[PDB]
Amino acid sequence: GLMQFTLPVRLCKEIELFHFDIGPFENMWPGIFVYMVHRSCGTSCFELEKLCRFIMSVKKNYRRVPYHNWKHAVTVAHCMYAILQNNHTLFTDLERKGLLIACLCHDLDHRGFSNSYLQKFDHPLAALYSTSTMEQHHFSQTVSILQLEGHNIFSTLSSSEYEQVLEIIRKAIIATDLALYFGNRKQLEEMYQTGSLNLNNQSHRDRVIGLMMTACDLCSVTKLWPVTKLTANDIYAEFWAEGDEMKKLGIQPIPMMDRDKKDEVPQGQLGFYNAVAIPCYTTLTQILPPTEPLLKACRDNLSQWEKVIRGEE
Ligand SMILES: O=C(N[C@@H]1CCN(c2ccccn2)C1)c1nc(C2CC2)ccc1Nc1cncnc1
Ligand SMILES: [Mg+2]
Ligand SMILES: [Zn+2]
Repeated sequence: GLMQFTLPVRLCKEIELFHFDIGPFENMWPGIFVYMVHRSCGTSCFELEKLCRFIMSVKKNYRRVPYHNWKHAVTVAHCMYAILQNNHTLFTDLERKGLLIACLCHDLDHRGFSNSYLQKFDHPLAALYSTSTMEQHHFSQTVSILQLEGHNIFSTLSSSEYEQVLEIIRKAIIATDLALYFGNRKQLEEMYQTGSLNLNNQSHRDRVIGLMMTACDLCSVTKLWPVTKLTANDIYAEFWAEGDEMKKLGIQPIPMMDRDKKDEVPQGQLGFYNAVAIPCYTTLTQILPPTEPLLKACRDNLSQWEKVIRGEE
């Protein structure tokens, strides 16, 4: 109860900003995450003995892959923290609780491969879940860690409060399947443009929480350029691994995943910002106007990729 986590001044101040980078020191991330649960939720939401043991089980079930790692888990949890703070009153007490856990858990036990490479490889997880293959695996993995003796952070919730929170988490986690982002955003654009959009409509919140999860999941494009540029290296380390695996199944992989086609990266970043990132954050600022900074940073990084092509860095 009477324990606070207190970060250093620079972190204390930088963490409130959308663009915050959680730094290269693995052994502070668990504390940065608690810091965010207490400031976002209450020093009450969870018992610190339970939360810590949940965090270190979650850390342990991420894998040492180039991008879909523990670092990303917590990066994506901080973007949700930033969204939750600058929209204090739009979100229920349960939703703040669920969504930060959601974010921390959203890529649990990823192996560095797309839902696509699972199906072409005929991995068992592709027989168990026909679509959002990894994302259903990640939710399953979260339900599993919550059920370890001593790990149920949600134990001090009514039967009903409990079922709501695992259902927020479930949908949140499914929504980080980029294949369900496209339809979800078209609907939300249409719903705020035609004015029908209703945040008391539970099914409409669902869509809005889904957008946030794509926004938080993609939040690596919203960072300062050096951060975004060095994160891009890690993201293509996985994509190119996957490409090599595709090639060993005797399948020419898409250019995104072909390490021969490095030359095509800047133009591939271009389409990705235009086709996915700008629309994501555009729609998200339209619906939660204090999220504007993510659109402005994303815009800025687009311009930085425009400069790489023009042959100026
Ligand atoms: O970059 C992404 N996609 C584009 C799509 C065409 N493309 C090409 C195409 C040809 C050659 C080279 N690249 C690359 C991208 N994709 C995803 C999921 C969709 C899997 C998540 C993040 C991404 N970006 C990113 C992440 N973290 C920091 N910075 C950026
Ligand atoms: Mg994922
Ligand atoms: Zn992710």
